[PDB]
Amino acid sequence: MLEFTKRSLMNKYNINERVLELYERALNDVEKEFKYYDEIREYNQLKVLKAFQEERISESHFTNSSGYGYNDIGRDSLDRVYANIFNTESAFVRPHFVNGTHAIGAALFGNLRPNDTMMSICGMPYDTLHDIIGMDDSKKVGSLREYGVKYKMVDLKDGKVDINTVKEELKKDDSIKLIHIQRSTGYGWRKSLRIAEIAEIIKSIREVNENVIVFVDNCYGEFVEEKEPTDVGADIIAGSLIKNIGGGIATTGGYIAGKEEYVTQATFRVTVPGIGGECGSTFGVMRSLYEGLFMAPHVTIEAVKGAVFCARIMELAGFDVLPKYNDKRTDIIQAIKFNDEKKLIDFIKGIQTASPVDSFVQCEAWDKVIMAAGTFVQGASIELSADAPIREPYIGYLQGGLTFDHAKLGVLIALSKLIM
Amino acid sequence: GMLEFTKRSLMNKYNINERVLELYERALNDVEKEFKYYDEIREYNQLKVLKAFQEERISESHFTNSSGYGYNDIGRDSLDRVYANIFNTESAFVRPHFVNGTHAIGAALFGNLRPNDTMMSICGMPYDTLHDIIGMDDSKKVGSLREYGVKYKMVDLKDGKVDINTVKEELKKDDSIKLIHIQRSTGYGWRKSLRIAEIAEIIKSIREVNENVIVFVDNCYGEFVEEKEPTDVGADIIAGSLIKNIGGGIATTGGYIAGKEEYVTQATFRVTVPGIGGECGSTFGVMRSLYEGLFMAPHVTIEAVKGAVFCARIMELAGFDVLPKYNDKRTDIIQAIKFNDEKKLIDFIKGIQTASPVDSFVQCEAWYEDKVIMAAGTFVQGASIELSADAPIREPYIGYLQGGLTFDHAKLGVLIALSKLIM
Amino acid sequence: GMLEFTKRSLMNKYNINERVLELYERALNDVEKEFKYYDEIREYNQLKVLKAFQEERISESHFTNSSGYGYNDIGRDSLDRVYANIFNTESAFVRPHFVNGTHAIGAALFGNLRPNDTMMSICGMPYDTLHDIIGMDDSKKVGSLREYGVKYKMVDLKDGKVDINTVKEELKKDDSIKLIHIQRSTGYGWRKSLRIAEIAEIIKSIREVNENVIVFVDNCYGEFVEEKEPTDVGADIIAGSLIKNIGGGIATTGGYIAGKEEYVTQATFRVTVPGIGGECGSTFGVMRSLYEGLFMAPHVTIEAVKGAVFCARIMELAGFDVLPKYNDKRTDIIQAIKFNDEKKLIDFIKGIQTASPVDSFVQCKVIMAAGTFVQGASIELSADAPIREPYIGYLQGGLTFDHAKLGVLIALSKLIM
Amino acid sequence: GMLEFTKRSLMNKYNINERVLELYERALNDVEKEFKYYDEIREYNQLKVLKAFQEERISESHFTNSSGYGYNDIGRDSLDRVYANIFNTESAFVRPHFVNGTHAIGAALFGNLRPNDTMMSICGMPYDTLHDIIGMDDSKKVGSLREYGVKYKMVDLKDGKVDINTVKEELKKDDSIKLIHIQRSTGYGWRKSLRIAEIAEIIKSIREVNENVIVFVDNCYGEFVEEKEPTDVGADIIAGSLIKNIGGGIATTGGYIAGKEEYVTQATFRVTVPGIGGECGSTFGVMRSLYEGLFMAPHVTIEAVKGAVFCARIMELAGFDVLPKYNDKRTDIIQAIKFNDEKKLIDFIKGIQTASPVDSFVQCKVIMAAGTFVQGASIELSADAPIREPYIGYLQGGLTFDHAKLGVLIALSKLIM
Ligand code: NA
Ligand code: NA
Ligand code: NA
Ligand code: NA
Repeated sequence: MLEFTKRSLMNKYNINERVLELYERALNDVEKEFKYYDEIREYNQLKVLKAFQEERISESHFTNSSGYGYNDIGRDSLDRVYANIFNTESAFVRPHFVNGTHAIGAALFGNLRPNDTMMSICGMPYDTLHDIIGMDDSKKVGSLREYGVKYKMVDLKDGKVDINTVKEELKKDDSIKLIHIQRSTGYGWRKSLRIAEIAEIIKSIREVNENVIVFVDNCYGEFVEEKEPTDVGADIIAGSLIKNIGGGIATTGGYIAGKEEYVTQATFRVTVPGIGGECGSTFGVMRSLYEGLFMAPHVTIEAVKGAVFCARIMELAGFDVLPKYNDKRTDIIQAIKFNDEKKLIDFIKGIQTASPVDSFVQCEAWDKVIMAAGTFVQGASIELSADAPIREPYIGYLQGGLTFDHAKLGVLIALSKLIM
Repeated sequence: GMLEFTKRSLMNKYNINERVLELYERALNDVEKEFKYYDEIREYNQLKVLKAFQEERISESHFTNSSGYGYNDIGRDSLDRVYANIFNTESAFVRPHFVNGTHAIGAALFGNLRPNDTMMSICGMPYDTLHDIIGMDDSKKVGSLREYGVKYKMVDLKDGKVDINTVKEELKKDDSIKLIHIQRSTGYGWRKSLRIAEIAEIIKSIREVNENVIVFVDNCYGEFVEEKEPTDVGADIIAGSLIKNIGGGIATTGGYIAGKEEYVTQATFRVTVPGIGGECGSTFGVMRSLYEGLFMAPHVTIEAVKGAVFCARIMELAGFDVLPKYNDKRTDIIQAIKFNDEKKLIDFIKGIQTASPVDSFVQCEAWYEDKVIMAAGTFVQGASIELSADAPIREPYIGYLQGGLTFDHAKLGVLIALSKLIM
Repeated sequence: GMLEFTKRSLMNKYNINERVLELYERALNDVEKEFKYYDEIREYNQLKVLKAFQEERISESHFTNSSGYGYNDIGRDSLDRVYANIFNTESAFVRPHFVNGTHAIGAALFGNLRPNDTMMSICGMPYDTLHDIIGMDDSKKVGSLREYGVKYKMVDLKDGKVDINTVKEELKKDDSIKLIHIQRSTGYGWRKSLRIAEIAEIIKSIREVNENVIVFVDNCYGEFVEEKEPTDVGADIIAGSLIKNIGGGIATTGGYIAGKEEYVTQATFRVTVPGIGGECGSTFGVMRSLYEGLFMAPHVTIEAVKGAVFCARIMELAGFDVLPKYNDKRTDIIQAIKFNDEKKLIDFIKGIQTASPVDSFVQCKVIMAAGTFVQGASIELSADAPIREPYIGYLQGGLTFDHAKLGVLIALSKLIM
Repeated sequence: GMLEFTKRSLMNKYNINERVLELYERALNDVEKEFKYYDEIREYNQLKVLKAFQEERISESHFTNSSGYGYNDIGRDSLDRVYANIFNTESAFVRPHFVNGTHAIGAALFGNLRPNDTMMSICGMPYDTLHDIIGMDDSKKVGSLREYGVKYKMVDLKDGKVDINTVKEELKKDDSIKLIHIQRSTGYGWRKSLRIAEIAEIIKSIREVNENVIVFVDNCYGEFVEEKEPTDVGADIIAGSLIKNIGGGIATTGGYIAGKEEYVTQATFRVTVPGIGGECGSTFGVMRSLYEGLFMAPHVTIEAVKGAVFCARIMELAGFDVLPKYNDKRTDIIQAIKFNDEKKLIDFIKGIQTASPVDSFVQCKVIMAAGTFVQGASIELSADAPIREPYIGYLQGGLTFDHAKLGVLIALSKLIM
């Protein structure tokens, strides 16, 4: 570390000698893990490079479509590039999705009908999916439930997917048509599901039912591993372009990838029956989406490095963390158990102060939920960010970092508010 | 008093002949009183829009450039308030995210219907693009209303008019009818589009038996053609395309839904998802163009109306049955011409393409049980407030002309097209 | 005529009074023949623009989204060819990179002048924004023509007209005179703008003595107001702003230079740099709006002209001196009104701001109304005035005649009852 | 620890061979300490950018969408401030209006020169693109400095170094010398680019003789490669391109000028016009991308530096002469390789094209690989070479080190096995 970097961190940010010694130890400790992620990153960069070349991407795919957007070659080729990367029959990538929940919800709705049953098998889903499902019948929101779609949820057993109950439900209920698997844990204290764990779960599903649609919410997992859920038997997946796969450059949108049958059904929900993905001009965003995809394998691993570094420094400082720095990652999220409300809030506020945009904004608990979100793209979580519900045992979630230098610095700034 | 240089260019470059120029002079004189009538309406509508801008205090800060989630895009949210004011509705939902007007119409229907509910169309067969929304072919799996348990009834016209007595009989008999669908603009037929005063009476009749059924009007092509909109005469919810009238020729994509807050809000959950609705959705930097387009819409709409009315008269002077007639007061921007001959139809449509500023050199081909042909040489792909024309190829070979960013363009296009049929 | 609900809304919202509404009905009737005349010109110009589009085979592929160097931006390069066709010139250079019209004008001048050359303005004192380009304050270091050794001469008007005999005497005497500057639109004065036929005669006189001197015309506010442009009557080079007439109210920034290839090319080296010229310059995805703007320009321009003409008549009927009169055939979109009272001027201009769709609530030495979609776009309804005797105000623009008309009624109602 | 499937894919898709893979493992190990060194600089620069953003209080409101004149575009004005903070200068002028880096350099030059002034280049012959700006071909009329009466002196290098004693002698004898031109990055030559410490000494020597002469540094390709910039060691004004380092691979066009307010302001009058300068100029909605690109610039620049250093070592290990050597600390992102053979040169450059994500299939006197997202952006993996003895090729860029690395492997496999 240059003398001038250290002087500046101490004077400008009040980073103290205690935190700097933790920093030196943590950075040395994560070196072998980091070399492991570099190998994945290189494979993934090549994977993406190959897809671009096989689709013959050129300046002409950087379209500026208008109106109906009939024959937007840029738009249609990107879908082909995503299908190739995910090893799927089809893909549907659009700026029109307002967030990742929109993509997930469209995949769900598109592939469900009255009297079908949807079954989540990783316990309670992410809060934003509750209205899509219809978990509150005092509200009229056009949920699955309101359209006659039944819902089953399998709690985790011994902290793992209760695969024996999943199989028994499949044997006993012919109306189950789609199983929902969530790759990234939300607000809990449980490790996100690795690709090999998804692979086994699907292997067990197929022993019982070869037809049920297996859907995986892939948000935050893209390019973290050398494979995606589609490589291990997922029929359809969805995610958000302002997380990993947009490389920090995409300004909005989402994707759905998988079997043509299922992707196509989702598209009729995203637009309307009879139109699907055949119309939809793209506002001039195609170059950003392409460049973002190309930079995604790299930026994803900057973020993963940030998470692994955070896990180790916080563990050394005395905090319980999940996952541990040497637990191989499947997503970019890092959880830290503060066990103290003030420590939680001080930490999150620290991340905001480490942010390039709105660094001066004082984070307020809006159970209330506090967030650091000083990013170029509003809501992008590939950029350094953090959030947490305010409740015992005061776990915070950190994710993102356009560069590891930024993530690292953020953590140093934040930890410096908690220990000296 | 066409300038000598204009006449020379038209005759030399476009092979417009003296017979056509004589029809032009007569037609222009014949439609002058009609044009003055539309100017009165335009003035009113221009003022209605200006007041809506000023009441919402539109400023430069509404010309947003939102990203990501688009949480608190003040431009977007204020445009919704401006449209709600113009249409005299509780709410509105205007977004570039709609891929076409069919999407906006579909979202309004899906959002406000549930399994075991019945939707009822009362103006006969809907526009072709709605057939999959409804679910008219049970051999296709397209996620239609029918596939979601929504029943469908359709009331044929009787003696060319909405059969208001059968509509009432259906409402008395069928408790499950939750939404009535009115299409303002006729599609491919030989029937005048429904005027606002006609819609008013239809609704007044519905309200004699049932004050709760949702009255939905597909308002495509009708915005600013009259001094009132369907929402001013009892419509609960309306939908349209921003690349037709209301975009002023400047909007590059999108749609709108307007009406009662309850029904607009339900539509938003179909457009995005339950729980989000219109709370998320950045707008790609399009807001300035949508506002400016709205401001210019009353004007541009009436340029297209004038083109339709002038077309009606001149083709009639040439011997053709047209609909509506030049002096039938309009409710939309569409003009139909019965060519009664396949070649004449095709030649006319190709001539429209050749009169266009974009893709003028493209040779239109007959590209449903019948082939369709289209002239679509426009700055915005598929925009029909720009001069365009289309037709299914079937007897008696009716063609449909609409649009014109300026009346001069529309007029020139008709002369060019007509000079391919008569000499 | 005006619908009852329009009348009521105007009265209730803007306190438009009966006197003003009676003047409206008279003025509108009075200007109808003039309006028919402008419609003939509009029709011709619309056709000539359409023909230029068709001749360049404009297609959706011209709606470019170029990046970096912008090598081979076909939309860019075709628009230049479409303008050159419209203006009947060898070349044109149309770019969003010009920050305003003064930038385009400046580039045309700098590009075609060298040290020891003399520029001569022949319509008296140029618009204030050109003063630094010329270099009229020797206490400022601004990179002016004077700082680069370019001499300047300015011929005053004589009896209100261009002093053509002095122009010719100067040309006979001073062989360093390389460029003559003509300003089509009058600025802040009380003098009618120069019509195309007046420009034709001036250039014919110049050409009696000298066929080599560059004749440059600042064409701002003039585009599509007549059926000809200065390039049709002997101008070697012209320049203007895309946020005035020729952008059709759609263009968001930029400018143009049109004329002989030799002079347009020299201009381009000043806009970028020697050896690059117009060969580089990506265009930010603005191409579709520039093409559409151009297509709608003949129409929008005439809406603004009607607004001026209607304004001239109603204000004359209300008792004010106006220039030009409603029946003086126009060459630009500007209308001047001599208020002879500071408070009447200010109230008028504040009225125009309250009639505006954007920033209608914003409060407003030089006073300005500028509540527009595009910042500083003067094809949109706007007005301005320096605060000095005899308190002349300048109105210009109107995306639609209805908007311009409504604004004049709102503003006039603040002055008379 | 290259994964087995990475290896198989490289061999099977690109015919990468075992010899090249063996050299890869060696070279990667050999450059590790150099890489750790660049990570220290990257961390420092990352922090210095972050501080600049925070000191200017960058917010979502800086992500402007200005129109027309662009008066008070706060995103635009704040970015100038951020740049000025980063470069430790009084002022900066950052605009998408620059068509390339040459435009920015040319404007800084023209803006600060007047007739009878002399410009002196002190690093030998400038980059070819500057020749018309200076005016080196008296048979062309291109608006060059020469055509505006600006004299030119050029001091040849002596024994490969800046001839500082000649520079001082010139300054002592020629009072008309107003600006000194230093080029940081070597062009198409075989000489190491000038390090910041070398620039510091040059300026220190200049200041022993003349405290007033303007010292201009063309900074292209050098941003964020060292922990200081030329403005930190005495430069009065610098210029560069936003589609090179400082755009972070995200900027789609534009350039920057930074330095003393006096000199930057004079440059702005050349970029637009006298009296306007940088006060007008809307920015087409590009602001977010320029801010994010700047934030990512320290990182992306070092990825490109790593690519160059890795290239240097692997190519050295393969038997080629390279400049600089892998262990010569860098000042820019360029790597030169002397092929001593026309075909090897061409084959190498064709390889780089085949490794590109955009236009990878496009076929390619000066040969170039340029399969990039932003047209002409040299921060992305690219290569070029004039075809002349001794067949030196120039490699630069890489949005990620993995990309640069894979490109060198693909290209090198075409030459050895
Ligand atoms: Na694949
Ligand atoms: Na209202
Ligand atoms: Na011409
Ligand atoms: Na500083």
